[PDB]
Amino acid sequence: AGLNTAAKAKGLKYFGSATDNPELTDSAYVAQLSNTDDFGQITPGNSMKWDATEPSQNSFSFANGDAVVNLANKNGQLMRCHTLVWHSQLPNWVSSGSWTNATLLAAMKNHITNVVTHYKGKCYAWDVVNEALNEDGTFRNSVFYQIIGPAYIPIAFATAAAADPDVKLYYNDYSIEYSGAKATAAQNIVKMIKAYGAKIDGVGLQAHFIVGSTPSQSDLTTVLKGYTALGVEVAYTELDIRMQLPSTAAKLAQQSTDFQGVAAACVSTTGCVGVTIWDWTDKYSWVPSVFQGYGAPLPWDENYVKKPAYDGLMAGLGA
Ligand SMILES: *[C@@H]1O[C@H](CO)[C@@H](O[C@@H]2O[C@H](CO)[C@@H](O[C@@H]3O[C@H](CO[C@H]4O[C@H](CO)[C@@H](O)[C@H](O)[C@@H]4O)[C@@H](O)[C@H](O[C@H]4O[C@H](CO[C@H]5O[C@H](CO)[C@@H](O)[C@H](O)[C@@H]5O)[C@@H](O)[C@H](O)[C@@H]4O[C@H]4O[C@H](CO)[C@@H](O)[C@H](O)[C@@H]4O)[C@@H]3O)[C@H](O)[C@H]2NC(C)=O)[C@H](O)[C@H]1NC(C)=O
Repeated sequence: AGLNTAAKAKGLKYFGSATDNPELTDSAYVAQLSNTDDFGQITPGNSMKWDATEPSQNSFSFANGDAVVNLANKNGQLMRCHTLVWHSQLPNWVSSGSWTNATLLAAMKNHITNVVTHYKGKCYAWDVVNEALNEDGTFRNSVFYQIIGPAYIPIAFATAAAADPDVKLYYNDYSIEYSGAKATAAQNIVKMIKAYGAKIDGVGLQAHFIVGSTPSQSDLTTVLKGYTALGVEVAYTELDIRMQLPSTAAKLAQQSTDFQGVAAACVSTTGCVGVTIWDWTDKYSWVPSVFQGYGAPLPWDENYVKKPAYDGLMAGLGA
């Protein structure tokens, strides 16, 4: 019994967790990350991003990404590979370049081909393009969008497909999990990629939610079905539910209800293949350093002890 065994019993492919290389030297941490009752899938939190894999142009660095793949491979866990094209965690040579459409397109395609070719056969899915939308659903004015225009999105997908025809190609974003301008625009990215004749298999819903402000199970399910109706699969890719500190029994209970609704929405949607939490212990959560006054976002606490959210997840997975 555990999150992943429970998820597979309801026809999900996995329940999984992100991690990061610095944490792999923590033996108690790695023992629980390697617990396949709870985790059947791993995402590298940083070591397959552009700054990590191509720190100088045409100079590729795969050791840290390969370390996470090797752990998943030893444990029998699926990989989600993350992420090819993103405005954040670009190396200096991308962000500082004097580019034409032609020279940035060649550099983007070369990044994708090299990284996807290296990981061919290793990934369940790639987050091909990450966070291409503004909160109003217009295109984020990244260097890719400014220099190439909207075509950079389907071109990224087509370039990934050519290098690895089998991996599921996902568009990944946050604040697309509930009805609004951004979710509508994420549907429209699915439609645009297919209009270009390029392949998109999945929508990745980050699910960085807030305790007591989490969308209802019903609102989440409506949005999941809105994507699956377009002939793609879906997954919750980076689930965490950040609480206004300090922690209280009431906030931990609300967090449990919030997590339970996310898992239950996925279980209720044919085509929702799985849930990945953005790491699993509060000790290593990205949240407190980014969201002032927020924290304690995960189903285990900073001592690797289960919080009520672990039970809420198990209930939402119908265990
Ligand atoms: C850098 O270099 C690259 C590589 O050379 C350049 O790539 C080109 O980029 C073009 C877009 O900038 C892209 O055009 C698109 O092609 C796809 C696929 O079209 C083919 O297949 C379809 C379907 O079978 C067929 O109908 C076509 O005839 C083609 O055979 C189209 O889906 C796209 O269509 C959308 O956009 C056009 C153009 O929209 C702009 O201009 C209009 C009118 O002036 C304006 O109203 C609009 O707001 C835009 O400013 C529309 O006319 C279409 O109706 C489509 O619009 C829908 O979809 C958009 C999203 O894609 C929505 O934003 C829009 O509201 C609406 O819902 C489009 O024609 C080329 O395929 C691509 N070429 C290659 C070789 O990859 C790149 O431009 C260049 N960048 C720069 C900055 O120079």
